[PDB]
Amino acid sequence: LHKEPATLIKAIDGDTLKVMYKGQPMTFRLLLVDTPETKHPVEKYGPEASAFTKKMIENAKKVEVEFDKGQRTDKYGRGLAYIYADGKMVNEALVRQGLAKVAYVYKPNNTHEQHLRKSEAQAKKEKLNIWS
Ligand SMILES: Cc1cn([C@H]2C[C@H](OP(=O)(O)O)[C@@H](COP(=O)(O)O)O2)c(=O)[nH]c1=O
Ligand SMILES: [Ca+2]
Repeated sequence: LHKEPATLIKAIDGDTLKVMYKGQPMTFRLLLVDTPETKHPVEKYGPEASAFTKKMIENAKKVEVEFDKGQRTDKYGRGLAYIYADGKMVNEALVRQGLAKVAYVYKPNNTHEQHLRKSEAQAKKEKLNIWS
């Protein structure tokens, strides 16, 4: 896998962003995580997860997207990636805070699954947010 540059257009919620990627606006969805819903007919921690992702990616110097080994988009046309803000993966950061659960684990896009599950296990042991 490799990291590619991208530019934040707008953070939508905890796990969905609008991104300029190779000069075209796209919606991206974070791989392997699910932040609580705030859109579809508002789940506890959804507003917190949205604020965490917004802050983390808006305040970044450099944003990168890293596709996994399989599909690069979902059925809604969204890019599927690990997204990094100054080198720190947002998908892991949310999980480590108990603001996302590991979810939507679709092979072969599971390269960072064990890494994320280890962060989730710590967030659970620490009783953080969703796990409180
Ligand atoms: C994260 C992810 C979500 N999805 C789909 C599964 C879910 O479809 P359905 O909506 O049909 O259930 C939806 C969950 O995304 P959200 O959590 O943004 O709603 O996005 C993928 O197909 N691939 C992925 O890797
Ligand atoms: Ca979600």
